[PDB]
Amino acid sequence: GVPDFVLLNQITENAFIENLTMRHKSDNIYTYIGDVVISTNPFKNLNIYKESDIKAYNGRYKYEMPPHMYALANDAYRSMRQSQENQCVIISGESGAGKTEASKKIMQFLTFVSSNQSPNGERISKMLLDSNPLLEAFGNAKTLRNDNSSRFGKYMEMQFNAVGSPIGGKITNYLLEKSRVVGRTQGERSFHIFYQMLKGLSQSKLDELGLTPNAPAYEYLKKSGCFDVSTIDDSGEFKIIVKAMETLGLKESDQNSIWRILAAILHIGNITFAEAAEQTTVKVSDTKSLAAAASCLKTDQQSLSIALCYRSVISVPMDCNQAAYSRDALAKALYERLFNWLVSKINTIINCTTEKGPVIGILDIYGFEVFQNNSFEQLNINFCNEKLQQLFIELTLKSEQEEYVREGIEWKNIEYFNNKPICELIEKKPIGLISLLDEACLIAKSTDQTFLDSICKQFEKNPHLQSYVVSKDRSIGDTCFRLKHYAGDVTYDVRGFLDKNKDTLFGDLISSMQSSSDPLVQGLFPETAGSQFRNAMNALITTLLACSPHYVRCIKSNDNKQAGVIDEDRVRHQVRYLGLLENVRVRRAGFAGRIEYTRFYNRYKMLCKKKQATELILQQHNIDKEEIRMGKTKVFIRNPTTLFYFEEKR
Ligand SMILES: Nc1ncnc2c1ncn2[C@@H]1O[C@H](COP(=O)(O)OP(=O)(O)O)[C@@H](O)[C@H]1O
Ligand code: VO4
Ligand SMILES: [Mg+2]
Repeated sequence: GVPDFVLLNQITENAFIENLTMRHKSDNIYTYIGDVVISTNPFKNLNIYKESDIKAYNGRYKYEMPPHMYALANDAYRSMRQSQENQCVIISGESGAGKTEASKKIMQFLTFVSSNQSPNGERISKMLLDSNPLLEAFGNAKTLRNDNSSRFGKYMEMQFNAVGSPIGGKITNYLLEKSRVVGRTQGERSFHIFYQMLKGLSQSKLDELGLTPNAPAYEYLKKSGCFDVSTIDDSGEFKIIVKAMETLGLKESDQNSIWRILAAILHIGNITFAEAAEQTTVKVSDTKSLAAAASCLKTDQQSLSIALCYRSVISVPMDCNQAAYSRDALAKALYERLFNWLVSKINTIINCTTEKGPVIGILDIYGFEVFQNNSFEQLNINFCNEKLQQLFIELTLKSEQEEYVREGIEWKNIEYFNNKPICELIEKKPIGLISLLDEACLIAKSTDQTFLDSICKQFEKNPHLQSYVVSKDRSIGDTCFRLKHYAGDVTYDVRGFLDKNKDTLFGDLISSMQSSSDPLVQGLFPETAGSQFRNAMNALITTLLACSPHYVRCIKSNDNKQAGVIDEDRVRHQVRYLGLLENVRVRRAGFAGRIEYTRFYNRYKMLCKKKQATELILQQHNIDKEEIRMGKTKVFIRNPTTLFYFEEKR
């Protein structure tokens, strides 16, 4: 087809899709838009990620070779080495577009050209890489959109020294979908590790844990009714994780310490409750499970039981519902903590505190998703994709253009459709979705329903937000509300939004765990999830705006994981809401590089005959000014080549 869309004959959305479909059908996943990498999920292995390929793109310039993920990594690395500044790769795409795999191809590259033979160098490399399979086991799950699906945001920072060697790395994780442990969409599956452990551990360790090799045997796992995935090999996979556990310094001592907690969560899920017609209170039925759970958690079986059936020196009995609620709340707290622990545990072996040096961050977040029923989790994941989208725009389209005028470079303002910072605004500060939901949590009387009314009244005079009430549209359920995201409309069900945002665990349950003798358990137990995630995101965004950007934009080829197939409409939608066309457009009318003035002077003199300098150097080198415009403080050079010229002459 045609690499880099700026070279499209006729710059039109249709042309764009035609070119993209053409490439994809012939296994040409990658295409450029000038430094930006556009990739289309192949849904099958393409033998193009071999070390030889790594060697092929290493050092080379973007034009010397076919568009490839590596060219981006190579630029990021070289730039870091050169300017000695921090780089960051922001990868975007819906769920299943292929962000997780791309972020790994990027590391593979860096963690290789970066080392050499240096066994020490490639040693830590081995560690940074093994961290992926490890976290993937506890943070990924098979949703309906993706068999792998990352259920947590991740920002991986590659640490190098001035010389350019891998010295370490630190991982930053974002709000995990812990609710997936106790309940999920039928057809879907819980976190991998659970299934893999059940088919990986020896019948010995299994019995010591009170477990039976069979997912159906457990409540939490049985619910969604799905225990296998043609795509995944649980048994064989578990062996990999365990290797990784050791490569990261988690001997069979730690491994077992972890296994217990997972086994405990599994047992907790089988605890049933009965009407304790004795006073009336509620009591545990499937006692043996309650025994096994307390057995693994290494705590007093009784204290536990009492924590599940009463509140708090005064103990108020609770119904079969509040009991089941607390049961699930406990399981969720355990996993969330265990996961957060696991990352810091890794960060301990990987994060270099000694040396200080340049860093290359890689962003891998949960992509935009829409299901039959969307709840609190989806709102956050999507909100997070909204922010990321807002960032691309602020950089890639708004920023670049806004300069062209500010410098005074005759510019035909190319209007990038939706600016979308309005979908953020509708959910961050005073009088915003999560801010209302937050403040509504304070009023001990309000309920999910009363909250919906706030939103519906406070807004709906504001686009992006609809409801059956105001916009008399039956599509919106009676307990739901429509949100017009940048990537399409989504309908959230307010049910459970309060207790989800409250995110509370009663002291009785906490104390019942602290009372554990297992060093790990008690280790796990030594401001609304919403407002908190809101901070994490704003923090993340300010840090990404402190590095040199490199963009990768993944496009989901189709919703059936079909290799070599394009979903015309579906892909056309993405291409549109992403603003890729308004990119090729800008890239055209615009100029390749806009090198500042004083930076040209104190750099390109030798070529020159002995902002005044700027001009002189060009005139004495002949270059159609229809290729360069003089700015108030920066110079502009339309095409790449007419810039390679000067630089290839040094
Ligand atoms: N480059 C690729 N080569 C082979 N399979 C791929 C590639 N990119 C994505 N996939 C397939 O798509 C699935 C989903 O990709 P993934 O990276 O997990 O998406 P995301 O991170 O955006 O949810 C993968 O686990 C894999 O089966
Ligand atoms: O399914 V993915 O976009 O990792 O979330
Ligand atoms: Mg993923």
